[PDB]
Amino acid sequence: NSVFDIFELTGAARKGSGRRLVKGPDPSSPAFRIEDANLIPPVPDDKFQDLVDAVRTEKGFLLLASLRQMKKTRGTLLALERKDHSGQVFSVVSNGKAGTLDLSLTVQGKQHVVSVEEALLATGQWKSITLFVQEDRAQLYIDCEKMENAELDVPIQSVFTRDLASIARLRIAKGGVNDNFQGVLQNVRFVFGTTPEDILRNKGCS
Repeated sequence: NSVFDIFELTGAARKGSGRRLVKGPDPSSPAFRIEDANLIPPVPDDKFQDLVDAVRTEKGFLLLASLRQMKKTRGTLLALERKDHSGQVFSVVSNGKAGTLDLSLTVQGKQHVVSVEEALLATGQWKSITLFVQEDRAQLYIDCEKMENAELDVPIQSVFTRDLASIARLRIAKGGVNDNFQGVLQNVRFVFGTTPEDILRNKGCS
């Protein structure tokens, strides 16, 4: 219940499906070059419910991800899309045009969007992020340094409702505009019962 690797949960490593297996900074884990995010299978409802339960309990989460994004592009890292295809209830977008990490939350009929500034992740090079969300607070760590904070207009658990798995599904690298992720992703994971400090220390940071 501590680690939820999204690519592993979707089964995005099966042979022939919306992505291409490549190498990443982590020599022991598979990396995925996005070819067509639309074709990447959604996280099964049962596994997504486990995630929802974890977020509910911790009143937030710790999201880790390594990315090599195309310059000047808006790329959705992940999103909670409504099963009825009317939109997304939540999304994390690496906005290479604004040089920000955008967090969108739709708490019924209302789309609130907040940008985490000074976060240019869209550089043809590999970057690692640690996003810590607790209540209505967001703290972003890029690599072993840089902390940029932002506050949401509503608490994170307000999105992660009890039976969210019944109306939405978790998609990786897929957007609502034409914000599909362009580039390579690796180790996109939700981690619980741990802190960012605790985790910056376990990657060699200081």
